[PDB]
Amino acid sequence: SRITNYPKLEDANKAGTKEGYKCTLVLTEGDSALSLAVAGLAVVGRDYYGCYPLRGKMLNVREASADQILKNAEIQAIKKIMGLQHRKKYEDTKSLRYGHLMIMTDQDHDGSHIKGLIINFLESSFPGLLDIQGFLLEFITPIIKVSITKPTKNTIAFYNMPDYEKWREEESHKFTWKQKYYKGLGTSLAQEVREYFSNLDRHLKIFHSLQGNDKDYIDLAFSKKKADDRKEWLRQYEPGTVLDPTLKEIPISDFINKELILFSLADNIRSIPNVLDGFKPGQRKVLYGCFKKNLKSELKVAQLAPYVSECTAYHHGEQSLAQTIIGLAQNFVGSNNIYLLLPNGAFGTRATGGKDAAAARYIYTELNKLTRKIFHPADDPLYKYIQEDEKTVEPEWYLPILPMILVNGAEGIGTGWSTYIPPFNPLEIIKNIRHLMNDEELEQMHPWFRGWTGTIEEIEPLRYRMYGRIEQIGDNVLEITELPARTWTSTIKEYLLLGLSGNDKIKPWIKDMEEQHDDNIKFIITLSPEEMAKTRKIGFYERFKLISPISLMNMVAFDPHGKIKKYNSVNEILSEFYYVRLEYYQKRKDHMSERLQWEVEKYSFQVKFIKMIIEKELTVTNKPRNAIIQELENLGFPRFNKEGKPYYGSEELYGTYEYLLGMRIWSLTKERYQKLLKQKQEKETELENLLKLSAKDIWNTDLKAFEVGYQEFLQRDAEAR
DNA sequence: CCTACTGCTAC
DNA sequence: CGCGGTAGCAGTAGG
Ligand SMILES: [Zn+2]
Ligand SMILES: [Zn+2]
Ligand SMILES: [Zn+2]
Ligand SMILES: [Zn+2]
Ligand SMILES: [Zn+2]
Ligand SMILES: [Zn+2]
Ligand SMILES: [Zn+2]
Ligand SMILES: [Zn+2]
Repeated sequence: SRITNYPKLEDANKAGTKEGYKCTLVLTEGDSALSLAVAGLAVVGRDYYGCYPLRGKMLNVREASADQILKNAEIQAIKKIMGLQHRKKYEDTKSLRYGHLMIMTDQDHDGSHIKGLIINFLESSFPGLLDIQGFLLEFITPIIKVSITKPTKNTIAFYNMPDYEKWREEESHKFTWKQKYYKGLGTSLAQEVREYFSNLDRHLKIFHSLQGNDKDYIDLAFSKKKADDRKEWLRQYEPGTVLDPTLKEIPISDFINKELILFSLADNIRSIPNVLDGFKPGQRKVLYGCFKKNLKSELKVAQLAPYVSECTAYHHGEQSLAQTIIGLAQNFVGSNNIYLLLPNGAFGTRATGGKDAAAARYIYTELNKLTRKIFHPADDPLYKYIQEDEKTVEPEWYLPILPMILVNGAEGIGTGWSTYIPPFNPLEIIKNIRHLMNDEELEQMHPWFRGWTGTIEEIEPLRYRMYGRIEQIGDNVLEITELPARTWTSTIKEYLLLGLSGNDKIKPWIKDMEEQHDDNIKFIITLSPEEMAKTRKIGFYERFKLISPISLMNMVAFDPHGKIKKYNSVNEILSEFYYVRLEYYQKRKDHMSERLQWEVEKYSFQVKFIKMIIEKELTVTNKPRNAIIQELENLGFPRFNKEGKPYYGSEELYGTYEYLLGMRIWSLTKERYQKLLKQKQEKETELENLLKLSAKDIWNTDLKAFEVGYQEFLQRDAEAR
């Protein structure tokens, strides 16, 4: 008997047949994975192998209504292809279309989450299913394919971050090599795939049947009731703890604690921002790229996203990066207090919360002139730029002149941990910064939204109410001129439209409604004298959904040391930022002076070089460079490397005399020599002025420069709305 | 009273 | 030119 319902299904020839227990079903992650699976069929035969693609992250069958599960075509597709049912407890795979189930995921963190979801799905749906030894299978592929180029040619395959990281630190320096990041399951070429299958028993591992504490760890990972537990489960995790590679048998208990947990950690990392710059890895990459390129002139989002992705080693779909770019630009009421990128297009409106934005290919963006005032360029050389893909990418964090996290706030959903942080008035933030500066007591801050005209009151510490505005403009006629921030027009629109035409369960309570929105909100509502009184008893704000709460009881973020932390007060966040920022201001000056001193040396020896040649004391014309090099050292000339660091001792380590002989012949002309002297003089002056400033003098300098730019920003923003 | 939903980066 | 599904957490409003 054959299946019909599912076309993409490459059903094994002997599936469901007397050899069902022998057949294996390969569940792929995506069609990129599927392509590989069907390509492997040409090697292992269709008789005992079949494959079916999983569309997306799988449904979590825990805490799901039988209706939701039944509605999920994906889950139903598997039950039908495997010939699976609930009743009783599985004893043998004899009653099934297939006798084995193999999981083919990218082998990335999200791929691990897919596996866990499948496992969770099998363990939950089908009692005794995972009891059967050798039922669940896992196909694995390499994470990093290293290629040794110059020294002794051999390719290495690492199946996890740690293995490759222990090599990268303890072996890599000994070779000239290149690392390719093997994501997809859809890119791998066939020349090295036909080998994957010729010897698959090593690319094949088997999940050990359920043992003690296996079911408990699954529940710990996928039980919608154990959020708090995971938090600790992540705290307990010890770096370096990782599954043995090539072992060929996996206990489920330590597949979760050694592989899946890796995803959870990465999940939080990307979903929850850092306290210092209020950025998530994605956002931080975008700005880094925008810094790398000169984004003073606009380019379309569909082009920026791939660009940023390429130069920051972004390992995830570009689509996810493009949306991030959109989110960073969006300038409607209820979105960023300060948008670091300009919405040069239909970047979405307040109506649907930016969801009505145009495709990335229609819109354009660029750096807000104020962005570089916030993230000062002089700080760039200070940060620690993450090493990834044998190549430097974005920093661990940026250090804004003011807590940006407080300016814009943040929201995210990871594993075990969650976050919310509302926006705050930058003017208040700078005020408290001046207070921290002046050894003064901080003033308490309340949530603030750019261009918003509603009112906010504090109920309890960490709790606020947010009111819109409803006014009676006529007998039986009300007018809504403002909604609670983050309350989109379409939400109230549908609600009003509901009361106007009534509903199956609720009787109509609205006589008429209109929309007259301009650069503001304007709902003109008409009520019968009967409803007017009824609304007075319920409250006009309460019955029109013009009241929304704001909770500061879940302000979570990574601290300066990369450790996830929950903040109990707004000032605590600002305080932790301040001291880290102050430290980097002194650190900024110390770096600038060092750099400036080097430049001065560079300029001075360049002048001496030209000067001597003009006297005719030194001659470069002819004379083997070997002989010229000796002359220079013997005259006291120091070598310079690409960074700009001098060497007086006698390669990047030592430097070269390229800063002299590398100059254009132009530099010998008097007009160039004069320009050179002016430059040297300007650098000496820069060094003198710098040494006359304290870390706070410099910080205060940036702050006032920001205040001036911020004022213009507020104008341009109010102008464009 | 439990449910369902919203938000957001990723699949 | 566009639509849809899923994870994960905290809290709020709906049936
Ligand atoms: Zn994938
Ligand atoms: Zn992937
Ligand atoms: Zn191999
Ligand atoms: Zn065993
Ligand atoms: Zn990631
Ligand atoms: Zn990487
Ligand atoms: Zn610290
Ligand atoms: Zn969609």
